[PDB]
Amino acid sequence: SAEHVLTMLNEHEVKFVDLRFTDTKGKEQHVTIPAHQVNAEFFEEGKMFDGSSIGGWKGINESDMVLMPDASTAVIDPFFADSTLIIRCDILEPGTLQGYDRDPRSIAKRAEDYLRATGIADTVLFGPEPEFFLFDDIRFGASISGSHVAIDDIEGAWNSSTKYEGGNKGHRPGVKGGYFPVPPVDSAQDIRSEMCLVMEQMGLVVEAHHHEVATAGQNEVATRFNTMTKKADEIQIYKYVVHNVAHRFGKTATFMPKPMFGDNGSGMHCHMSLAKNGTNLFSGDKYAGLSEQALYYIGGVIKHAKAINALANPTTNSYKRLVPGYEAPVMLAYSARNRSASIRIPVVASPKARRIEVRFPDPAANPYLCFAALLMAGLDGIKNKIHPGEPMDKNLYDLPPEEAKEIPQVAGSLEEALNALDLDREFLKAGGVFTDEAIDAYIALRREEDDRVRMTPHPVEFELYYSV
Amino acid sequence: SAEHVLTMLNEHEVKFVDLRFTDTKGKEQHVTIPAHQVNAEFFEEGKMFDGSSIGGWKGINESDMVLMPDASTAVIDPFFADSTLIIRCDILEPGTLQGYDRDPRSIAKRAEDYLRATGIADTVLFGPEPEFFLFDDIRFGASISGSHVAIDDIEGAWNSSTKYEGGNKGHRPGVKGGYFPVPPVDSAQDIRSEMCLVMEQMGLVVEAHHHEVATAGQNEVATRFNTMTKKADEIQIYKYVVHNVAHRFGKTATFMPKPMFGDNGSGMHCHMSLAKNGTNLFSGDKYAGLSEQALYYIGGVIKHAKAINALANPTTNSYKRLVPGYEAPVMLAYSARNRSASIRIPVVASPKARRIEVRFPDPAANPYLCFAALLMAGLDGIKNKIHPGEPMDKNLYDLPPEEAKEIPQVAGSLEEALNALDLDREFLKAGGVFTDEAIDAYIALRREEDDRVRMTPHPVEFELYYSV
Amino acid sequence: SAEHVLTMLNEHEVKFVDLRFTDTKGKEQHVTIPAHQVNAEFFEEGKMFDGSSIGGWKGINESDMVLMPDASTAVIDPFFADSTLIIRCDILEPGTLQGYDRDPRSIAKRAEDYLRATGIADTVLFGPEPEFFLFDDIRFGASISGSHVAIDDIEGAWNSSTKYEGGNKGHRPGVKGGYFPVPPVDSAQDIRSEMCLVMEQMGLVVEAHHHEVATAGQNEVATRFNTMTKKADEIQIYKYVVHNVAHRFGKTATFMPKPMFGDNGSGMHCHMSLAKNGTNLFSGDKYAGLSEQALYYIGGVIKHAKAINALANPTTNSYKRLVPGYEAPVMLAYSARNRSASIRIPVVASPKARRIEVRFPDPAANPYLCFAALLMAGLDGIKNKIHPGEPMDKNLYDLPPEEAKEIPQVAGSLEEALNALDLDREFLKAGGVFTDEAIDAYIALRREEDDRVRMTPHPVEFELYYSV
Ligand SMILES: Nc1ncnc2c1ncn2[C@@H]1O[C@H](COP(=O)(O)OP(=O)(O)O)[C@@H](O)[C@H]1O
Ligand SMILES: Nc1ncnc2c1ncn2[C@@H]1O[C@H](COP(=O)(O)OP(=O)(O)O)[C@@H](O)[C@H]1O
Ligand SMILES: Nc1ncnc2c1ncn2[C@@H]1O[C@H](COP(=O)(O)OP(=O)(O)O)[C@@H](O)[C@H]1O
Ligand SMILES: [Mn+2]
Ligand SMILES: [Mn+2]
Ligand SMILES: [Mn+2]
Ligand SMILES: [Mn+2]
Ligand SMILES: [Mn+2]
Ligand SMILES: [Mn+2]
Repeated sequence: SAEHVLTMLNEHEVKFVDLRFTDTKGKEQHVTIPAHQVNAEFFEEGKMFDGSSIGGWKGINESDMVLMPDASTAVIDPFFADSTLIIRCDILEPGTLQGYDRDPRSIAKRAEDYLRATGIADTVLFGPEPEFFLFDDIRFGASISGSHVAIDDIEGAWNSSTKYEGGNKGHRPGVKGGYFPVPPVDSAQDIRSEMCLVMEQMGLVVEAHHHEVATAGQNEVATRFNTMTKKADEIQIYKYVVHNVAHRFGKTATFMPKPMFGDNGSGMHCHMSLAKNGTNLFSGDKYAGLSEQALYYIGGVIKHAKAINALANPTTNSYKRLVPGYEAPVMLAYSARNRSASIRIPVVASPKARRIEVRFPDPAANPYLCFAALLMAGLDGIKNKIHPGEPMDKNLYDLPPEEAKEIPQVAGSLEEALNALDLDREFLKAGGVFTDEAIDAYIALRREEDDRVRMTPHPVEFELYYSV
Repeated sequence: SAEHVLTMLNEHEVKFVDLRFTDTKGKEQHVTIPAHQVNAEFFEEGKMFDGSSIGGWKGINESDMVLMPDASTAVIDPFFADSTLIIRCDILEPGTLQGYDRDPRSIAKRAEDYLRATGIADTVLFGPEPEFFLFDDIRFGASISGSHVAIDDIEGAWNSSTKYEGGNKGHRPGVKGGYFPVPPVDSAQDIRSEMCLVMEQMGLVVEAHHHEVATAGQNEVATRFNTMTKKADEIQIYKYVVHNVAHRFGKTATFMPKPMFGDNGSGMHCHMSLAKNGTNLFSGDKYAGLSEQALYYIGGVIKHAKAINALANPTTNSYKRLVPGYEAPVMLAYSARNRSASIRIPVVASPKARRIEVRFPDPAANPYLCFAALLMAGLDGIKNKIHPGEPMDKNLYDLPPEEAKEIPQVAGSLEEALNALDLDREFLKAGGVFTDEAIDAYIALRREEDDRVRMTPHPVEFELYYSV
Repeated sequence: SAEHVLTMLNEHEVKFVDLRFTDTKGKEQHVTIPAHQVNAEFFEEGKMFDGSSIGGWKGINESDMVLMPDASTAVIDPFFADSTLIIRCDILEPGTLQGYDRDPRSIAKRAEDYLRATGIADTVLFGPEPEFFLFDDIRFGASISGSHVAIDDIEGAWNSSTKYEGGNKGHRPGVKGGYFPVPPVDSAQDIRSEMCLVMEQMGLVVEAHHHEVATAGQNEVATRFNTMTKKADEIQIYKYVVHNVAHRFGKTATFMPKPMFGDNGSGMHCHMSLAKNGTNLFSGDKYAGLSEQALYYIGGVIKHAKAINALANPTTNSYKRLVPGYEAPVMLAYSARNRSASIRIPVVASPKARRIEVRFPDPAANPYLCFAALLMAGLDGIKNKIHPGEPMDKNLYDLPPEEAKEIPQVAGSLEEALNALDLDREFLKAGGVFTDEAIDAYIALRREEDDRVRMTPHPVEFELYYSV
């Protein structure tokens, strides 16, 4: 409703409207217009902007594109000083007003459409669990003469020896020791709740909040699932709230997957399930309460895992979390117990809540593209009745080590994932959801990133080879 | 209305009246008088002041001149502590009360007059888009033993490694990475809006605001077009608001065109169109919805580009933005897509909004003189039916590089532009708008500036030649 | 003599041989081999080295080239710790052993050959007067956030206020006040003499040494002329001695033409004359004791001045010395008095010493290429009997200012000079001395340098336009 919006403008005495959207990498972008620029036209024809400015979008000749406000997304910004209303927008091709091939939100919408079209189900449910870190100081750089990164937080175990102005009060979570010590060891209760309250003021529904495993401020706010595209929207808002509440509290938050070697990384498990006319298409008589549809879905995810990685773990850093470790969600298998398996099956009573949990995604992932790729892989698993095989209930990557334990695994590097995405792109092009151009552009953006890391000497290389 | 003014004095309990005007370089100037000095005389005969004090104005013998308040410009100053009313003034020759040959506002008015006189149209529309930078620290100097410039801002990418008192919160726009990351990466939302609110309190109409491309605080406030002279007035107010809101927020703003090598410069694109009795003389059946009048106008701009440069890019620094780069608006051509072309043709639906966008101007330009020169070149393009030739839809300055790609280009240095202005002055003298004396004086002011830069050793020269 | 060399090896118990050569920019380069690697082969076939490593030389496919030792140049290095013999080398094309088109020494030799060939004379005489600066501290840099240059020397007038550890002894040359105050005002007597003694130990013949005009260590060592190519060799040695004696004394020397705005730059006047069978072809009955041949030579130099500039003033910095100043050697004219004229005619008694002094060259110039271009221009002046016109005995660039005083002048910027060289290249290609490829390569090297300076914001631009 465009009318609901015009009343929210008066009800909150809005002075500005902040138009938001996401780029290919997954980063929320914005531009602001005075409330008085919002008229009838605005909703039917949107506003014009330069495409060539966003990475991986229009090139030299076709710059101009359309910002189409989605009136359903209207929500007040809780941080800006002057009353302002946020309105998420889709990026449409001018004239045709179609929906840009490279617009991640359009792509996600297309994927929800294709779901309904195949008639396999009418709605997809996503419940991602993004984790994050809260620090006090983050410093880094790289130039010809070197490079570095320094992290600091009042909770960091390393500060047990630090001299502080008013004395070191020393109650800190040790390495891997953040799972639930009550305050003062946990220094983020008040902040986690503000994040919750604010998230809810912005339309999210919070289920829980807690400190995570790592020392130095790993935390998590769990929110209720929602339909795929609305959830990706929620992820963006979620990140926004986290980033800004942290900033307001004198901290700095990051959704990087592995900021520290030696302690937990941050993951973004994704719970999924399908539905039609209110019934859960994933409940059944098969394994752990699953439908055979769920199993085909799983099979799809497993078949296209490496390609999904390119979207669910889009950073070189992502692979520093996905390493032969014990709890590393790297084994392409399912189970209701074995937490070595990248696909957990939650054991729950109500068949209405039956679903699967794909564990390898990380918060760096573009909501839209990550969720979409997960769906398309699932659908292709169904359409082609791809059987999962049997569930792994044994053990992870280490011992096993019997048959060299070379069972399925997620990509081991970004390049590998990008290459998989290159080759295994058909399941994504299905229904015209992902175009080759979009995929090739995405890959090019990430290869440029992959190159920086591959080409820049690493501090550890000096430790290992300076005296060679 | 001089009566409207006398009521604004009582309504706002004004204690002072701040008389404003612009010098040849384009810098707003002012002098203040107590409100009680405002009487009937004031409006009909103005106030006297020393001409010899402003650069490039009256010399040794004819110092005294007149400040003529323009009652239509009355607006309250939003920063001064004591209630004060701003009134823009024109500079008139004493006795004759004509309008000083060297007064940029008089010159701009003369140009609007000449437009109506030729009967080509009755009003000119200007929609400039000045960009600017917001820093925290700016230091520079030059003496016999050296020189330097140091820029600093909390957003500067270089500060990713800086130690801060309360910790580095590190969410900064990388180089060329300022186009729209939401806060906290974008640290200027609150300030851009205050600038908007204040601009509107001062009569401007804001269309949008956003962070620009460069790291370290490049920003932009887009305002609605207006008739030529009123828009130049708006530019002055615009700059004033930007400069002062920044100052009040603990920042410092600059409209310099290229403060940093390696990242975006700041430009001031100028959208233009002509009109008569409410109809847009630029809409037609020709290319991209244009009238043949628009094309002649374009031809004029292209013919006199180098001379216009002397007013639209009046600083040596201006040419550090206009360099063989990809997006450099340096190719003297038009197109609706090719953003290599210094003249873009906005593709819009309503023929009421058809216009041209001359991209090479920068914010250092004198509003008045820059806009005027753009007009006069356009008119001369019409009067002499100067055809544009065909639109460039190929590519920019690099590859092309086929036929050495020596097509039209803007001046490559200030001196070159000044020289062009010298030789190609006829189109400006038309209608007696620009006098030779005015032009020669302007050129002399800028040559003195050009000399400082040409004569002072450049830091890079040491890098390049110290070991020669 | 290759035998004289083999005896110098034993006489001085040489452990190494330092092979030297010059690149296109004019910078001496070197590589060292143990004395035991010097055999008969060495002299007849030289040693192989990678061409692609030097700027502006061989490209992707034809890397390898020959270093041909010139046994006449053997001289002991006075600084190296272990006894080492320096041997200048020419760069020859492999197999053909011809002489690389781009080798500046080969080019200079070719030019001396062509002189003898035309039969105009059998030897060219060059007496350059390079000036230089001696500092204590030189700091500079340029990055995205700024740039700077800081000069410091115990003689700098600015240090009259500096606090020193053992007290400020304050006897310093004021600005433009360095011409001859005896010590202690002149702090470089001992160092200038060491430079002299060492220069002579290396084969140069010193005529005088003295402090120059500028504060902060401008100095000069005057050496006796010699035949063109041998003199360019001497220039290289000269610079080497200056640079290294300075280094050994705790100073740092520079041959940059204008390190400071506000005080003298450093020039390299070039005295020239031609000869055949021991007689001075420049003495005659014409003006000031000149032959008509000398006048044609002058005419040549004047005709091709702008192109010569590209070699005699090859840096952007060069043009900060050649600016409308009083003593600026920028007026393309001759005279025996008017020191406004870039060509002075020394008034001397013995007709054996009659010659011309071209004043605009600076020490940044490549010896070889600068001298060669001067010759070729002179010869073309002769071959085509280019008359000089009449001598200027009036005044310089300022008042005059009568007829706007637009008489001949040297290039006003590097680009202009490079462009002149581009267009006016025929006189250089004469005799196959300079090839188009060589010229185009040189121009490309310098344009890259010109670009750095044109594109990088200048500190003064902030002073002039930050508040725009
Ligand atoms: N179909 C579904 N029915 C019920 N809950 C679902 C469904 N699909 C996803 N979910 C999500 O399960 C997630 C919540 O619980 P959480 O305590 O964070 O689990 P875990 O211990 O695996 O991190 C939420 O995102 C929840 O909304
Ligand atoms: N004749 C005209 N009709 C409509 N708009 C015009 C006209 N002449 C100029 N304009 C100006 O176009 C400019 C605004 O839009 P903007 O989003 O900043 O474009 P761009 O993407 O080229 O920077 C304003 O200055 C607008 O008022
Ligand atoms: N043909 C020539 N006969 C005599 N001296 C010559 C000849 N050609 C060049 N010279 C040079 O004149 C220069 C020296 O004198 P100098 O005192 O430095 O003069 P100035 O006052 O012009 O700087 C030397 O380089 C000297 O050898
Ligand atoms: Mn968790
Ligand atoms: Mn989980
Ligand atoms: Mn802009
Ligand atoms: Mn624009
Ligand atoms: Mn001298
Ligand atoms: Mn001299």
